Amino acid sequence: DDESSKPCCDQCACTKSNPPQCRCSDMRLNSCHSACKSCICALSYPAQCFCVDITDFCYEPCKPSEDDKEN
Repeated sequence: DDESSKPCCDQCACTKSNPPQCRCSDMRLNSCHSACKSCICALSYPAQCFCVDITDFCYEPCKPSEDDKEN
């Protein structure tokens, strides 16, 4: 964890593998950012983007908060 540009998320989807895989921030009807690995994008209307980046825990949704649930 460095700056506040931590890779956040919005959508979450995992698959049963070994170990399991987990791609979050799957689709977005706009554009991604520089917080993923490599995002594919269609600069055509309706704009579209995808993050082929995958992890093993699904980053939490965006807009964190210690009031909700974060120990």
